Amino acid sequence: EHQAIAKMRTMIEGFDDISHGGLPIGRSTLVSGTSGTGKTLFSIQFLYNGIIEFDEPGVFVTFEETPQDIIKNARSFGWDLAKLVDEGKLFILDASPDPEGQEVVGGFDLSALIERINYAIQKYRARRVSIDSVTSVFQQYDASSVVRRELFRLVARLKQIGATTVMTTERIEEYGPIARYGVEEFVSDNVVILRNVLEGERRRRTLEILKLRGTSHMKGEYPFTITDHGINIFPLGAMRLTQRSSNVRVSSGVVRLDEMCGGGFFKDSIILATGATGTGKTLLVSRFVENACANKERAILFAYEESRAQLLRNAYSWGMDFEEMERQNLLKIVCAYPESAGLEDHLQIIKSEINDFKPARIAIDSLSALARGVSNNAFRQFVIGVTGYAKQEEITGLFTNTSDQFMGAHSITDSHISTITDTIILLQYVEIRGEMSRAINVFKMRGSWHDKAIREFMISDKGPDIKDSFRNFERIISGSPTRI
Amino acid sequence: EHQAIAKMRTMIEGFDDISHGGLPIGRSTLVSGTSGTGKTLFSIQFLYNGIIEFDEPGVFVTFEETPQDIIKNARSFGWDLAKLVDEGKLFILDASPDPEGQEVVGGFDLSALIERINYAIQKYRARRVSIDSVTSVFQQYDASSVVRRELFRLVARLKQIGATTVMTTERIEEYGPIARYGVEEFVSDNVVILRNVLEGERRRRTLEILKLRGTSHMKGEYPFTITDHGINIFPLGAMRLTQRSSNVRVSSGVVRLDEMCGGGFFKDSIILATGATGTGKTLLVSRFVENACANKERAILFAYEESRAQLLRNAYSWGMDFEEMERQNLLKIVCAYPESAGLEDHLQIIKSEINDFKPARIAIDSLSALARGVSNNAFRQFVIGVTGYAKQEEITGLFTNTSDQFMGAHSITDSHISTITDTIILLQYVEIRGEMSRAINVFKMRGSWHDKAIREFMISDKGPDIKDSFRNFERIISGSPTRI
Amino acid sequence: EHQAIAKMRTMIEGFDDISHGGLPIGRSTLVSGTSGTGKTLFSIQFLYNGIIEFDEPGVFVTFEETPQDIIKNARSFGWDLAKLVDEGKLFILDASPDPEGQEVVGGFDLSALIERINYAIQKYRARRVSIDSVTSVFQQYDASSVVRRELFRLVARLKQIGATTVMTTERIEEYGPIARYGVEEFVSDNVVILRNVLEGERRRRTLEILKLRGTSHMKGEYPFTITDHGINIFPLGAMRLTQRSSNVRVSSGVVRLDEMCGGGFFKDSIILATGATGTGKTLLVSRFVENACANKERAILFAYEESRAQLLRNAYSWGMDFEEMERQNLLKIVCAYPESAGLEDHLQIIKSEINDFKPARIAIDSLSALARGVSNNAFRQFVIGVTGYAKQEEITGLFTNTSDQFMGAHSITDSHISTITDTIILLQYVEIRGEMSRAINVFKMRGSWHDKAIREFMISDKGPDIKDSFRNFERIISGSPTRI
Ligand SMILES: Nc1ncnc2c1ncn2[C@@H]1O[C@H](COP(=O)(O)OP(=O)(O)OP(=O)(O)O)[C@@H](O)[C@H]1O
Ligand SMILES: Nc1ncnc2c1ncn2[C@@H]1O[C@H](COP(=O)(O)OP(=O)(O)OP(=O)(O)O)[C@@H](O)[C@H]1O
Ligand SMILES: Nc1ncnc2c1ncn2[C@@H]1O[C@H](COP(=O)(O)OP(=O)(O)OP(=O)(O)O)[C@@H](O)[C@H]1O
Ligand SMILES: Nc1ncnc2c1ncn2[C@@H]1O[C@H](COP(=O)(O)OP(=O)(O)OP(=O)(O)O)[C@@H](O)[C@H]1O
Ligand SMILES: Nc1ncnc2c1ncn2[C@@H]1O[C@H](COP(=O)(O)OP(=O)(O)OP(=O)(O)O)[C@@H](O)[C@H]1O
Ligand SMILES: Nc1ncnc2c1ncn2[C@@H]1O[C@H](COP(=O)(O)OP(=O)(O)OP(=O)(O)O)[C@@H](O)[C@H]1O
Ligand SMILES: [Mg+2]
Ligand SMILES: [Mg+2]
Ligand SMILES: [Mg+2]
Repeated sequence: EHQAIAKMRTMIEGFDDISHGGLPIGRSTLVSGTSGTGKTLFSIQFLYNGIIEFDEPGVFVTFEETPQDIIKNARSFGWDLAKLVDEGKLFILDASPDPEGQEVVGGFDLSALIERINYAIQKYRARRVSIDSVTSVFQQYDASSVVRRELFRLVARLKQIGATTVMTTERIEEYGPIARYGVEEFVSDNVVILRNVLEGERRRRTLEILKLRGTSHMKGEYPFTITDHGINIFPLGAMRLTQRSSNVRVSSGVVRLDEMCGGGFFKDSIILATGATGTGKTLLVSRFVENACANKERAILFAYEESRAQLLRNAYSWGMDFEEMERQNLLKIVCAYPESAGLEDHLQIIKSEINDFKPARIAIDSLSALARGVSNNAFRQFVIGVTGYAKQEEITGLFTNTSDQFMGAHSITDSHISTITDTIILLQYVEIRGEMSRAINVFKMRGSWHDKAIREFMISDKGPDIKDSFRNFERIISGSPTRI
Repeated sequence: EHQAIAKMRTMIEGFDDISHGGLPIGRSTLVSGTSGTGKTLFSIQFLYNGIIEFDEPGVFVTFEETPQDIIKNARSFGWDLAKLVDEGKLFILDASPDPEGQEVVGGFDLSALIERINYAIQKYRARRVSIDSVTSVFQQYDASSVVRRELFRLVARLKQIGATTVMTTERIEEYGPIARYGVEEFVSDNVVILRNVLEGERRRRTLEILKLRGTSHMKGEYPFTITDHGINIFPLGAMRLTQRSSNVRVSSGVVRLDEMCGGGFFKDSIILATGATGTGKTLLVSRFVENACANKERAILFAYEESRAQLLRNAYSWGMDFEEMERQNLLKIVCAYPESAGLEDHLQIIKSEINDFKPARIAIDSLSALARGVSNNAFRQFVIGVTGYAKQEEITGLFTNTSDQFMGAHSITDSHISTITDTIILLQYVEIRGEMSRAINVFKMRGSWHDKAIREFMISDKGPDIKDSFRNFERIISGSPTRI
Repeated sequence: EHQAIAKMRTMIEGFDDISHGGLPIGRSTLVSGTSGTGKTLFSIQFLYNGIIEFDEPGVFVTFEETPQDIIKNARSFGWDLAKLVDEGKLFILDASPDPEGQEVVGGFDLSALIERINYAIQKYRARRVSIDSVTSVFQQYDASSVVRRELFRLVARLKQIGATTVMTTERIEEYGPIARYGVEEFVSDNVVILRNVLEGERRRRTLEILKLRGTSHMKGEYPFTITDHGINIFPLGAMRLTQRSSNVRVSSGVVRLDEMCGGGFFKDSIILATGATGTGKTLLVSRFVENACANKERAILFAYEESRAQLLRNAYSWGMDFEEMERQNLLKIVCAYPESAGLEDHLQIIKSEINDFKPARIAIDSLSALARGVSNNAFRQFVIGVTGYAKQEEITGLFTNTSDQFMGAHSITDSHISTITDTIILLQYVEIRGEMSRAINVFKMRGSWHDKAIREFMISDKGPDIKDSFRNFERIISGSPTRI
């Protein structure tokens, strides 16, 4: 074969995008990580998908876990391996030791096994093979040099056999040596590292393709999750800037606002409402969500600050009934503390919720709340994620941000996101005659003309009422004006 | 001889600049790095180029990878080694063990290997030799002392034969010892370290020539990329300050602007448009791009904030049709998230795009977007990169920058680039009578006179209209003037 | 000289200052460093200078490099050891092993070597001795204890013989133990450490004299460079504050300014021009340069922001022809990116350029550019260097500094250098009636009276025109004054 490297799809969501096709065929791929990083899961999901998506039988060699457990555990993801074993599509080669035994059986079985495996490969016409914890085999009494030969032998034979393999290795340090003996790294044709980085009492899983001899792939780490559907990876850096854009308009839920936006919000756009606490972002959200229901359209409200019940109370006090919105199955409220999960998990929950409800509009109450603790870079990555998904999905999105300081705020967002959003609505307190009045302002709109006036507005039982600007004032933006 | 030490070109883009001529002839060069750093690639690219550019036969010794694979993978770069083997220009000397290994081979092989290597060198009249992973050989059961002799022997013999060799070693820590045994460094006459530094979930490939006994070379790390054309290194610190400069002018796409600049931008210049989001940099960029097509000249718009579709919707709404621009093959829009790659990659993609399209004008919408996450020094290095490349290429370039704070901004650029640019255009909001108006100002122009007025400007369907200055105001730079 | 120990001069530039006279005679000096730090170069230069300057025969003991290579490599610095070996002034003692060898020899050889070296020393009437990489000798299979005895033996015998020796050693960590076996440090009389510190992708070489039993010396690290002339050290802390001072005046190239400076700049003085980008520092520099040529005097313009071409285009646009300046051989322009090298290198390049051109005036356009990345302490050290050299050299110098923030800048320099400079010229933007006007100001002059006005000035084709002060304004320094 005088062509480039050929890959085999793993069908593990996200992996084939990072690996630019999947694992290189006929070659072994090393997948190491610390305890509980999801090595086993990867190898199994690798075989399963093979069987279910291309009817390519698979051989699974286990050195520690028992075949019963490997099947028992797989049920966690709704995997019935037991069935595939019967259908002879999957064969679990039990290589685990027994409660009793002897010693001085070094490369003895390393050679016998290279046969026992060759046997099952031929017997079931296997295309995919995964060896779980080869590390544990020579974890009997060997040195780095002895380990390099045994691995090289194994890999080499499997390569002759032409099987595409995935080899599991354990590590002890999240950023230290790639594998226990710091030898596997160089012996494998392909290296995949699964990390379960701590950092601030939170855990964050990331997968990285260190190398793939002969082809290209995406570099660095990528967050992923382990759910009821296995390993889910998000190639946030793979998302293309090819979002669809239209001139269609939609309402904000506030007529006067719609006018200021020169005809309303664009369907294909991301809106940001910024302001100190109390300015009324949460109000605009409510009103934006209600407007989608008034037009019998589905909308989701991801609230990260108020409870399900409180949102109702406050919404009802502003008129708009959220009760009905839910019954009519037009509005879906989520609610969860940012601390209840990492950004990766949240991002996913947001996605799935969107898939199981086909929203036309979406509102995330307080992006700034999700920014708690997390690093600015980990956050921006989350914003680009949710932002983009919504964009390429034709879903109009309204996001809320509470600035750290009321009055005087010199920047729209503290996290610096205003450069990622299409429309910016700015709410601000204005001290006038010993009183705290409000003001609304369409800071920017990429497609429309929008009003440039800073209009004061009040809040009542009816909702928001946008009045006039403070034409006779100076230093308004500062918060503490000066009448001329 | 009675002179310094002659070098041999590797023709590896960039390397010969870093090494002040290439590898020292008749000596061996140690190239080490962690797994997946590009050791092999370097060693092969060294032979291949030797063959293809000077018809200098090469011997490739391999201790782990199979000859078939080595040829297989090289295809990844449109490398046909199998052909060169036939033509007897390249000889792959298989030194790898067999699936049925045997004990103690740390002496027979050394002299036997050299016999073979020597044999092959003589047989094909080899000029270049590269041994891949000498590390693996004594990775049988040896100590630093035993390792030091064997290497010394190997290097010495190769020296006698007069072979200019490339030796590959593996590491385990990106900044720990230079090679496995902490001995190889001192035995080699030349040392090259390939690094694949993590840092923030991203990976950065660098190359450093630690030492070359007998001559000079650039010091420090240098970023490089592995592409379909192999290793590509950018000696960003080797670019000379000898850019060509002329008095030729060019339009901005805005006539009034051109007036304020004393007759338009200089062809040989770098312009920077700074301002808060919404001020209209993205507009000035469009008007800049269009003006290049209206004069039937090719221009590239590297957009890192808006999608391809959006840029078109907003552009049409400002008049100017981007659609036609593309068909006429005068305008090329790229678009991509800054998170989709590291600066090094981006820099390259910008370059290649420039070479395959011979642009006259280039505009990067938001350098400030590419500065996300990345360190300031890494960023400045990128800026100097794209900036100088444009200057020496006679390409007029317009760059965008969004200041983190609207109104009050005390510095032009948060990243501090304004000292690297020729002409600066500043956009800023001005609160006037409860309204958000804009202002445009030619902050500086190195060769021209340019207007000193801070003119207010509106934005319409037609585009940008630069009106008059606020002669009757004070503290305008601040964003909240004081009418007088 | 009040020092209890007789020293021998190395003639290595800067070392004898650091060592307070050179290497103690009849004693051994350990010189250790990581790979590629300059150990061999140091030891060779030590013998070479010994032969060329004092006709002191030298014996060079090599354990790894070959006598041919040592001679071949020395040609890099234009030294012909081969010639010296013939004349019988230099003897290279080959102690390296052969590419056939065995096992066991690092002991009696220690006695065989001792007797060998004593032969050479007696035969050539040697006075200087340098043993390159003694480390590698017991790098056969020894423990810390065995090493200490062997070294002590060697050292001891060398002392009896009366030879002044230089012993080279290798280290693995830049700041870890002094030498491999952590035993050499205490056995030697003097210890010198050569470092090659990374830090931010750049490499900085430093030399330190840790100890000298019996005398004093300069403490700490000192930056040095390896050039075509070998090791070059800069004892930046050895520079005495005894610069010559005169009342002689010189023009700035701008008559009005000269008036402001009470009759022009002082010949013996360092001037600082600070202001935001666009203020015109680059202009004043040009005019400062041109004026030295108009009076048939040589001047160097070190530019770190503009290309050689651009400087010319802009200079011509301001009248003054730089073309002629060069031809007449009165003006020399350099140009180079600050990223093209570390401060140490830059400093040295500036010095050499000054020696090979005997300038009367010098102008570094933008020190603030050389401050990119580098640490403030490393920067100040650079400024004190260039500044001091200039002073003791009767060379007038004009340095430029761009402030990170236009208007509002509360400090003259962000780097805090203004305390090192004699005369400070401040340029700044003044918002007046919706327009950006410039203001020039002589902030301070140590020996003169100077004008205290903050005059506004305009820039034309003719150049800088200094007009009058804004007497009817308040808050001028603020950038946006108030008309009273
Ligand atoms: N349905 C599920 N939903 C979410 N997480 C799950 C589910 N099932 C298992 N997990 C998680 O996945 C992990 C299982 O790891 P796995 O057995 O795949 O291999 P490993 O941790 O890489 O290696 P080892 O064999 O040492 O455990 C556990 O840490 C567990 O918390
Ligand atoms: N019935 C009501 N009548 C008049 N004003 C109301 C009423 N309910 C709430 N408000 C006003 O609205 C404000 C609360 O606004 P809101 O729930 O919209 O969110 P927010 O200001 O964006 O964010 P946060 O959760 O930080 O308060 C209060 O400060 C109050 O002045
Ligand atoms: N066409 C290509 N485009 C981009 N990257 C590629 C391409 N081909 C290979 N690569 C990358 O180059 C690397 C190959 O490294 P290489 O085989 O040259 O040596 P190494 O990693 O230094 O040592 P080892 O022999 O242990 O792998 C892989 O990490 C892979 O991602
Ligand atoms: N049809 C239009 N009519 C009037 N104004 C418009 C129109 N389209 C866009 N605008 C205005 O232009 C602004 C957006 O400007 P632009 O796309 O040029 O880039 P920018 O401000 O430099 O960067 P950013 O991407 O952060 O907005 C909006 O704030 C809006 O007021
Ligand atoms: N003409 C020259 N100009 C600038 N640098 C040079 C020149 N010649 C050699 N060098 C540099 O000097 C260094 C030589 O180091 P040297 O041979 O003196 O000893 P070492 O590095 O301390 O020890 P080792 O014997 O392990 O190499 C190299 O790192 C090389 O880059
Ligand atoms: N022919 C000219 N006529 C009028 N003004 C000019 C002319 N040439 C240049 N200028 C002005 O001088 C400014 C550039 O100044 P200059 O080159 O002196 O250095 P600088 O401001 O100190 O530093 P920087 O390199 O950051 O610009 C421009 O902003 C412009 O207003
Ligand atoms: Mg809220
Ligand atoms: Mg934009
Ligand atoms: Mg300048």
